Amino acid sequence: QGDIVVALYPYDGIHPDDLSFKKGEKMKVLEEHGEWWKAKSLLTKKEGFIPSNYVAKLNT
Repeated sequence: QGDIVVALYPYDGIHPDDLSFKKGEKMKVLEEHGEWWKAKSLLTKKEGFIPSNYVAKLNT
């Protein structure tokens, strides 16, 4: 269905598919792969891979 998560910690695309997100930023996951999923930035609509320990549901 697609879950919405908010960047809890800034991420600078260090990988080829890792999507970069900045704390306070919101992201949506289009697919879950266990501990890793691919989300997209509502700001630049960019999509990449995000860890399940840097982003979460809501926050501030």
